[PDB]
Amino acid sequence: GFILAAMGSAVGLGNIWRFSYVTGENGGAAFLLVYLGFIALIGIPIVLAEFTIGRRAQSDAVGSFEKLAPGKPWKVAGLMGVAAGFLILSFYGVIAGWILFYLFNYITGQLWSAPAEGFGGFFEGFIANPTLPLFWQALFMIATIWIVAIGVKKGIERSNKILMPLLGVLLIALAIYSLTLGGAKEGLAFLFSPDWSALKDPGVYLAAISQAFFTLSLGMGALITYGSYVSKDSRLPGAAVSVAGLDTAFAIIAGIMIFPAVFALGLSPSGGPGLVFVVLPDIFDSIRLGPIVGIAFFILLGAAALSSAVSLLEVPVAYFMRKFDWSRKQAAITLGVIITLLGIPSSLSFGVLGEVTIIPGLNIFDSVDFIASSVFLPLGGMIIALFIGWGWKTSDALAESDLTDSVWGKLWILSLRFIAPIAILIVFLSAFQ
Ligand SMILES: CCCCCCC/C=C\CCCCCC(=O)OC[C@@H](O)CO
Ligand SMILES: CCCCCCC/C=C\CCCCCC(=O)OC[C@@H](O)CO
Ligand SMILES: CCCCCCC/C=C\CCCCCC(=O)OC[C@H](O)CO
Ligand SMILES: N[C@@H](Cc1c[nH]c2ccccc12)C(=O)O
Ligand code: NA
Ligand code: NA
Repeated sequence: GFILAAMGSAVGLGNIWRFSYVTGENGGAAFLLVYLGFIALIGIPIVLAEFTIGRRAQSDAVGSFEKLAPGKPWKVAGLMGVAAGFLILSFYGVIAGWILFYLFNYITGQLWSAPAEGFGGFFEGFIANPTLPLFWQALFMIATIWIVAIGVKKGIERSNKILMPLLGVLLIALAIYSLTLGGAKEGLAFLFSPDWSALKDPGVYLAAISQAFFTLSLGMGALITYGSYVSKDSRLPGAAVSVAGLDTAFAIIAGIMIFPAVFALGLSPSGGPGLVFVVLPDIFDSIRLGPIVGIAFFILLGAAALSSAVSLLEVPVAYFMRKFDWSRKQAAITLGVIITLLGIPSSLSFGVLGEVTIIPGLNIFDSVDFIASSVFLPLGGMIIALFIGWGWKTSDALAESDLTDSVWGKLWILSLRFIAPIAILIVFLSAFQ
């Protein structure tokens, strides 16, 4: 039921866009290994943790901590999630803006054939433009603010009820097609033959733990909100697995679509954020009716991004209504404008503001992404796990998580109580050296 809504949030640009350029510049299979290891040992338990919290509390993220734990400082994760909601959405609307621009050019037929400067140069010229991405960012943000304020979200999960299975099938089709382009052995080995020297590098673990929290909509309390509006019929840990498995499925299939085509096109896997925006247009170009494939793919991906951005904007909006007694439309608009303003310099980091560094060695886009995804999400996720692991009580924890008198229940508690917090902790200390 409402578990589909959680998948609507989980599956988005993190599965196709982010997963690609993070996996690419981090070795590939070695990264993927750690990534898959984190979803299992850290991801799924914490996803189940957020479901458990919301379902008992029957409230929003930050409100859940106060109801379950009045006055206790456990709510610092919820507050940290609010800040992450601002940061992540700020640049998320920028990448989603890129999708709408690419959608437009397939509608006008400008991307049907390769431009004079090539698809790479086309994307370069677009993001180097100071004001052209800003329009499409605003256009996407306005649509997000619109849906959140009006509260019309059944336009959204009737969408991910049809459009998301369509996205999955399309990706499966494109993944198979990409393997025929002549870079299959190079692509699969990159993705599934681990380089053990990369496991020497602590930064790989931090990138994997970041992608894990990002792709699962985890660490900021977005899933806590979904869990509150889940009836008690529903076995939560099956939901947590199904959510994690489906999202993992979307990402891995996307990798099989991208990287074989990357080596086929003779591109670098460490290309950057615009990797997919260079590969896909040429794949579609190799297809005779590829413009139609292109139009369909960016309509579907845009839908997935929209349903994820609504999920993102909801976290600060729901908070500001609980704390400052704002109306839904007021909160959505005000925060919407602020977040969009916050996204402008981030979008300019691909152009005239490329020289600016905030985090040492990282531009504005990478800095915001770092602070939100590599710091806030796993730190907040740690606190959430610690909350159930130590702050809760096993009897209540297992009761809500539908894992009473089970071996999985003890295994789940063990994850949240030690294995997950220590793993995130170890990654932190090793990375910050
Ligand atoms: C809703 C029904 C199923 C979905 C659509 C069915 C098509 C799925 C996969 C088709 C992939 C075709 C790949 C093979 C191919 O055409 O190779 C051509 C070759 O010349 C290109 O290098
Ligand atoms: C009922 C249909 C719904 C619309 C869904 C979107 C359509 C997806 C793909 C359109 C047709 C693709 C055909 C493949 C193709 O043109 O390959 C030919 C070329 O590569 C070889 O000569
Ligand atoms: C109907 C969408 C409204 C978007 C405009 C909101 C203004 C605030 C921030 C976005 C700034 C971008 C507007 C300028 C613009 O149209 O650029 C177009 C391209 O540069 C065309 O070459
Ligand atoms: N999971 C989504 C992005 C997302 C939506 N809500 C979130 C909350 C927290 C972290 C990430 C998200 C994606 O992969 O595209
Ligand atoms: Na995802
Ligand atoms: Na989505």
